[PDB]
Amino acid sequence: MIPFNAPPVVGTELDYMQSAMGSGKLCGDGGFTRRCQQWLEQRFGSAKVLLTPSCTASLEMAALLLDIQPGDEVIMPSYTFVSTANAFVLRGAKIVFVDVRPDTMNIDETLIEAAITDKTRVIVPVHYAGVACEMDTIMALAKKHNLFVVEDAAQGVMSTYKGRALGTIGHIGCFSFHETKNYTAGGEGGATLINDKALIERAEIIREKGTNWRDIGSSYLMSDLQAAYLWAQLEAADRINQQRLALWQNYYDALAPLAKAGRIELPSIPDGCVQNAHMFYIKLRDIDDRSALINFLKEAEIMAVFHYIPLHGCPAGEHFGEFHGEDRYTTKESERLLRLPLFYNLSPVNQRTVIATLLNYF
Amino acid sequence: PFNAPPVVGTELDYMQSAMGSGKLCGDGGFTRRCQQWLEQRFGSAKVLLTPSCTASLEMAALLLDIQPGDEVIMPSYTFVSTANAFVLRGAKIVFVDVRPDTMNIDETLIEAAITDKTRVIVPVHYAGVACEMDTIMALAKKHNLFVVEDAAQGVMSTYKGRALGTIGHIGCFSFHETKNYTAGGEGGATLINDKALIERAEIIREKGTNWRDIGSSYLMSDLQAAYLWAQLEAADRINQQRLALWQNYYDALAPLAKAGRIELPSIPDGCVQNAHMFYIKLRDIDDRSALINFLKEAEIMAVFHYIPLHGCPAGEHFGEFHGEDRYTTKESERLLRLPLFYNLSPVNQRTVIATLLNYF
Repeated sequence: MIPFNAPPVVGTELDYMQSAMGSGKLCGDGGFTRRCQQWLEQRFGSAKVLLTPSCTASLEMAALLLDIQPGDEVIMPSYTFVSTANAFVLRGAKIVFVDVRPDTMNIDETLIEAAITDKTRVIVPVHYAGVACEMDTIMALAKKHNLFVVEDAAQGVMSTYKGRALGTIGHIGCFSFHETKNYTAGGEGGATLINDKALIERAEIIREKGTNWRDIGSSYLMSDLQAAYLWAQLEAADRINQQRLALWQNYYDALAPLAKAGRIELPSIPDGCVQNAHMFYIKLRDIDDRSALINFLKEAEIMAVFHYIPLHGCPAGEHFGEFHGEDRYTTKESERLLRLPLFYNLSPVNQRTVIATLLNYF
Repeated sequence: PFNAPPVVGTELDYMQSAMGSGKLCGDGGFTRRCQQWLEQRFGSAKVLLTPSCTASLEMAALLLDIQPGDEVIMPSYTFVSTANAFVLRGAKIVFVDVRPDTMNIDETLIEAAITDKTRVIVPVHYAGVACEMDTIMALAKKHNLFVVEDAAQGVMSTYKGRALGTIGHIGCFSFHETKNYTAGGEGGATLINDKALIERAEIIREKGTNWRDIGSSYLMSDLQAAYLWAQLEAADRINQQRLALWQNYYDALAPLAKAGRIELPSIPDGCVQNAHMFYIKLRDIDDRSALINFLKEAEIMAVFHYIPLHGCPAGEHFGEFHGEDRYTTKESERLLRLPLFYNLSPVNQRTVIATLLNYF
């Protein structure tokens, strides 16, 4: 069967992992760890980058870094991963959900200010599908109300917004290194980006409980074995990105006649935003047309899957959070979004099979 | 070298297997296998692997629904994560002095610190040596307290037949390179012995339904699991070899211990260790630092252990020491950990002993 995703295989991961084993150091904060850190810092322009076991932990570290007390309201979309909210709820924060914009499925930068209260301190924007949000409106809103901006660029690796890299535009940035991402770091991984220099000294403390105790913290240490796996794929960062971009536009150029026919809808990439081709989604009227395609693709041995059940609709989202405004584009558009098979090791032969099955359905 | 990460020689073979499967993320193939291995071998109801023991400790505090104000009893002579994991839930830490023979929490000094706010007592198995669990379990049962086992060093070691980590409601394993089983450098394991705590355990490890409830990503990569699975395969071989090297230390350092010059580790009846470390107790902080500096001159790396948390600026802020600090501070400043690991050649072990006896 043709899966929806397969972990990035450069073919050099095995060689770099033997260097970590040969060095005799496999624990966190080792050699290849700091090398991946130096890589991300200079390439993206961030002041400091620390590697975590997961993007979830990075988000948890951020909520711990900004010193969140129970009662603090954090604004975020409900069309995101559960880790985005749970990381802040753990600190006692209440979540204020805001509807998304139907073109990019990102948080509407115009509806944010209405959700701001005296209890609000943090706003965490999610760069869905690698497509950056309107940062030149959000950062101004933060500046206007003295708020912190934590970027959830879990899918925004090798993505930029008007030049600047994602995870860099904001006080804190969070990268993901799961096997379902552009760079897998051995299956599990994450990265905390500390762009604000005034948050660095404490970030080092909470990274290793107390000054590597002085204060609370955790063990946000990713093994050096995983580091070597990541460093191997950062070496082919431009090769991986360009290949995924090639496979991405192949989907777009073949589904464009259907989009211009009004049958389906294609992803929108705003001016100034450069994606990384993390995923390719389409829109199918309702939830019955999407399922009809899902079952159709499954019959052709092709794996397709939707994305993100709205957090505000979940029973735990009704307890720790609240959807401000009108649920206009969040729930509806989520039930029609379908993700197509897209990964680095995807052969062009199989992609033609997927596309042929799509056009066959329509 | 004080410690070198355990190398069986078959780690590479099992990692290629994980890579060939096209799945390296958490809860993968080798993840289940490691969890199945630990459950049968030790007798645990449910074992879940974590990125670290610290994560497991935090997962434990989140599992028992620790609210701000709740008191947690533990020795101050423990790793920072043992206390830091509970403070994250807003708990207050109540430190209890140790017993000088095993450096474990004194089972007789615990009950004097129990209040109405006390909810969890977390014992720490030092050097793989078990705490007096029969007394501790009877304590908790009487005062309705949870027992979270911090067996970060007690893996493969037992207490009166029962493996450490399975004696109490929640246990915690560590898989660091400085431990007996490294799991690719980082790794941990939460042991859910209480069956009534199993259902909520799997939820908080994967946020919800596998949202539904608070939780985190306590998932460890299948790459590390593949590394760990190779280590658990040769569990007996590693254990016995480390136990062999441990006996060589005790046999040679016994005359000094009987002379009164130093003090060797004490192992209570019914307690079987796993030889995580061989500590000698000098006379003071000056005698220890003198040996450390002497061994360093002979290019031999020795090291002490963590400083009592109740003296640290965070411990006096987030916790309180109950009773008189009679042994914790003093014994900590005279304890010295000798070089000990699985790949320690017989040639280099004698060299250390030759340097030790030469100092005395």
